[PDB]
Amino acid sequence: PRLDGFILTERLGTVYKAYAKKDTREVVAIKCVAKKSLNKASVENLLTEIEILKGIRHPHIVQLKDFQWDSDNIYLIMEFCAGGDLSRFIHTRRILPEKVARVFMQQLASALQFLHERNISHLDLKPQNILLSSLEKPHLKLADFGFAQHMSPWDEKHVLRGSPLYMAPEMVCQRQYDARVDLWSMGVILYEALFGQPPFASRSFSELEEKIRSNRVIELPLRPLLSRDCRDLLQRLLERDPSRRISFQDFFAHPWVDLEH
Ligand SMILES: COc1cc(Nc2c(C#N)cnc3cc(OCCCN4CCN(C)CC4)c(OC)cc23)c(Cl)cc1Cl
Ligand SMILES: COc1cc(Nc2c(C#N)cnc3cc(OCCCN4CCN(C)CC4)c(OC)cc23)c(Cl)cc1Cl
Repeated sequence: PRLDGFILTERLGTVYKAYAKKDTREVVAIKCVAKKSLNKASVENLLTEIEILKGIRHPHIVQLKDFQWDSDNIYLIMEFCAGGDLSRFIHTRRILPEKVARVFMQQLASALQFLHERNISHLDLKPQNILLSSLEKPHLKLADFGFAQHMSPWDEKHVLRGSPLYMAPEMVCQRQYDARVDLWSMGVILYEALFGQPPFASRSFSELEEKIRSNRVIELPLRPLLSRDCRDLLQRLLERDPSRRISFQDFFAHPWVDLEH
């Protein structure tokens, strides 16, 4: 068995806020899923997610504190993030100034380098999956490892993974992909922070699909005005051909990011 060790206090969205019986200052968010709701596939994917999360600890990744179950449900017991999600942070400001976006991208890059060096791909990077430690001067943390996979540079995958407005175009267009899809998604996040919406925002799904399958190079809006190094990074992340896209190593070393310094 049963959900043990926690006092539930509030519905957050099903997700509950709770505190540990042994340390009442330790606050957690508990995601509750009905076993009825899950495929054979989905049971198998949930097990790979838990195995991925149990082995990692990083200041920019939401920590799995515990995993439990009873007769009817599974419970993912996560580090509580009091600042909400990056989606809301952006939308309530409309757009972020370049200087703010830069600090944010450097934090996200630290987490992506940690995962890449362990041959882990997240595969669903987006602002709704990035949580904030507080409302002002936040620390950003990666959430929702539900699509994450073990992937070294050798591995080629086929099953679609991620979210329509964030997915690298080779997933739809070529029906095969590799770890470099996550650099596309990082490009989308940065574009959304600076301009207010993903580059393929559309009135219908059919309109979005046309944009995904187009060969037209992405045109960065000319307002707001951004630094040359910002534009250079953006343009190289948002390359449609993964073989032409900026490398992981080159992304981590880019002067606008500069993860070593
Ligand atoms: C995306 O994926 C996942 C998301 C979650 N969900 C959360 C995790 C995690 N992880 C951590 N901390 C959370 C904190 C939350 O709210 C904080 C308070 C925000 N304010 C409330 C007051 N009003 C006025 C302004 C906004 C929260 O709220 C919905 C959900 C949280 C989980 Cl448990 C699992 C997965 Cl897979
Ligand atoms: C697998 O991956 C992805 C697939 C999609 N694609 C679509 C999603 C989704 N998702 C949802 N709904 C869609 C609806 C569509 O057509 C509706 C209009 C039908 N016709 C109108 C004209 N009359 C004569 C014939 C019928 C559609 O058409 C091409 C594509 C859709 C996207 Cl957008 C992204 C990702 Cl990642």
